[PDB]
Amino acid sequence: GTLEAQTQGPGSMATVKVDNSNFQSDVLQSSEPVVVDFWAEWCGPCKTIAPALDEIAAEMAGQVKIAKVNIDENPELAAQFGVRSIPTLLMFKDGELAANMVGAAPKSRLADWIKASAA
Repeated sequence: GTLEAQTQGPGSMATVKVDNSNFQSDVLQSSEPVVVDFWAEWCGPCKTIAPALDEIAAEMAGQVKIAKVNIDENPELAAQFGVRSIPTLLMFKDGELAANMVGAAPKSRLADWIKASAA
């Protein structure tokens, strides 16, 4: 036979990449609140917040998970969750859609929104 990779491969070890294979297990069934960042390679504003989201994910380890959904790869998932422009972040808590925000923002504002949304 053959061995299994232990990670999702090169890419952020702070955030989790989500598609249809793990949206239920890693987002909807998560014990911690989960922020889902809907992004695409062509979204310049999304790129300007991606490092802040990695930092928040590392700092909030065990408290709030940060997931990444590429909308070009998961367009129906994005559409079903009402994502009609990016950047968009959604927070899920206990399988419920708790909050959203649109547009880029500095780390401080992202973190404030996460904390308020998870309250």
